[PDB]
Amino acid sequence: GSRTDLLNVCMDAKHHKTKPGPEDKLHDQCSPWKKNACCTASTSQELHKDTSRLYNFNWDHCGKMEPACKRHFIQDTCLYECSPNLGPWIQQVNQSWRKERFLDVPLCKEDCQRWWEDCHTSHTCKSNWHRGWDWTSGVNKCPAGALCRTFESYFPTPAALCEGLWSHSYKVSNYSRGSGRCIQMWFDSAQGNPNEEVARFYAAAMH
Ligand SMILES: *[C@@H]1O[C@H](CO)[C@@H](O)[C@H](O)[C@H]1NC(C)=O
Ligand SMILES: [K+]
Repeated sequence: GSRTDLLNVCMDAKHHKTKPGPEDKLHDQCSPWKKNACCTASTSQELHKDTSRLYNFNWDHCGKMEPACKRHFIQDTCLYECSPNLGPWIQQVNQSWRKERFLDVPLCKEDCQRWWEDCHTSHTCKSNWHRGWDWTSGVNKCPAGALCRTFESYFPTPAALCEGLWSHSYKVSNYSRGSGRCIQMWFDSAQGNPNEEVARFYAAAMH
């Protein structure tokens, strides 16, 4: 094989398409991926719906999450579901309907900082959202022992948030947005998808 085999691929998990392709009808925040996506239109619709049971996650576990904060979580979800440029960060986990996950996606420090700043006023009860919720109500709720606190209590720094939230799905890069060496969670599609060249950078040959 070749390192370029990790370019333009979709991870093997849950909703993902088998291979990347255009999706003219991606919804709202996911539309920047419309030219080449690993998500379907339906997935993009459902992830925007706070009460969806097709895409079930309760962002309002500690009262209503501020829109300025929630938008980042939606954006994170669009990148996760739709990106065809995260091949270099795929890791095998081999769970039911979830063969792969992401490991250490090098999120631009500016995207991490802004996410954290915008979520400073909001509340949560957990520093790792990937496991441990009480799901007996039908949606995730704060489990025993987990008190609602300011985001800053559970995530003292932006790195704590981006790296901790989904068990190291991101690793903060100190490169700048548009360096071509860190993944942007937020980008407009006007001038193409800037993460294509980022994947190519990390896929370049050894030595
Ligand atoms: C980013 O900068 C911080 C603060 O100096 C440092 O701790 C961390 O190792 C850096 N991360 C990189 C270079 O990926
Ligand atoms: K992308």
